[PDB]
Amino acid sequence: PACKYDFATSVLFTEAELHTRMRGVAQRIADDYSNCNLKPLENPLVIVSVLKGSFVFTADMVRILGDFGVPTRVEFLCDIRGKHVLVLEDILDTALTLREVVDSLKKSEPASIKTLVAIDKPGGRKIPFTAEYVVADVPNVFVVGYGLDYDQSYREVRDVVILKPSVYETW
Amino acid sequence: CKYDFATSVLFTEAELHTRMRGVAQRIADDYSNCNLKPLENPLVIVSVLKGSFVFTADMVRILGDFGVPTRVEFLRALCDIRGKHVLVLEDILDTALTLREVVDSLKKSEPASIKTLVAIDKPGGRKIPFTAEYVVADVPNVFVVGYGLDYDQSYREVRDVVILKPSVYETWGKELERRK
Ligand SMILES: Nc1nc2c(ncn2[C@H]2C[C@@H](COCCP(=O)(O)O)N(C(=O)CCP(=O)(O)O)C2)c(=O)[nH]1
Ligand SMILES: Nc1nc2c(ncn2[C@H]2C[C@@H](COCCP(=O)(O)O)N(C(=O)CCP(=O)(O)O)C2)c(=O)[nH]1
Ligand SMILES: [Mg+2]
Ligand SMILES: [Mg+2]
Repeated sequence: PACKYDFATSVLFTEAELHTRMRGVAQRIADDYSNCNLKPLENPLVIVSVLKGSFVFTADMVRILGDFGVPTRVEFLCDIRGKHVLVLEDILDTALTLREVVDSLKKSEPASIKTLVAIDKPGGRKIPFTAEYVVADVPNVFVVGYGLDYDQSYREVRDVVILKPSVYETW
Repeated sequence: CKYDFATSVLFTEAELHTRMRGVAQRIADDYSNCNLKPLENPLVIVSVLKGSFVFTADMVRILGDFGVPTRVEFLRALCDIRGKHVLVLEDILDTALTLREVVDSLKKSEPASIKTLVAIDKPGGRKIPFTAEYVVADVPNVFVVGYGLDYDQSYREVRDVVILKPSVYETWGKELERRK
């Protein structure tokens, strides 16, 4: 047993560890955008949330950004010309999605574009791509939780965990 | 009040979560004979309205603590739900025009059962009769932001549900006019 979850071989990042890492990222974002005079209504940071599972990351991250004085408005994948855009994704793997999203948003002429991902899987790149902000790295191993799914289940798990091979083989 | 844009805090984050844990226990009890399990038979969460991502993110994790596994779908600005149990989530229920349509549409697919859970219910806003099975907070006719709820797309990130200062929206409203 040892692992808290009967469906996981091991826990990689707890909810608390993820929030701690996300607070470190939020401090950097607060400093990086301090010369942008972000304000609710007049000038929020535009959060563009990409991929269905990212709703969890996105919910926690905007709240933490608020704790740090970075006000936001959210879009899920418009009116962004001259606004700062921060694309959120719960997992960066091949980078094919984020490359397409970033390139498409540039056509709307935002004042700036950066990306922030909860889980970077550098081993999966099919094109070169570096996110400006990375909460945590994961090696080659199939993880679920914190919004990340296996066949639509286990997104609600509060930690990022390694899915036990027996689960997806059988399924 | 620590928010300069708010008249006062109405529901703290902790109060919302406490109330959501009470609701979660009822849901775990209500569905306990449905044999919910991941993959095989999760509860299907249908999340409606853009601001509902915050409520939905917290609620599925809390339902997980209570042994209710889920999968999620979004309807903002459907799938294999026939024979499945469906719980529709919405951060605010007001006129009920949206939820009435979503539920009736979903019923055309003949789920095993369908219920609604809402974070904020404003009973005084109804334009048609509607009662959610599960209600985190019943709110009177005051204008609130936070916990997913916006004013012109801002303030969703506020961790509490707070009463917006009238000056904020009459000043912003006026400004939005100088632009049109
Ligand atoms: N759950 C999980 N998926 C993994 C893992 N390693 C790779 N994948 C792939 C599966 C596929 C679909 O994933 C949507 C998950 P959601 O965002 O809805 O939570 N991915 C992308 O599409 C990334 C966007 P990319 O950079 O590749 O374009 C990631 C892992 O360990 N765990
Ligand atoms: N922010 C805020 N909105 C309030 C309040 N009282 C009423 N409303 C309305 C405004 C309008 C659009 O709000 C989407 C917010 P989001 O879901 O994206 O978070 N509503 C609906 O459309 C409900 C769906 P209905 O039941 O009417 O069909 C709720 C309040 O106090 N505060
Ligand atoms: Mg997905
Ligand atoms: Mg909305």
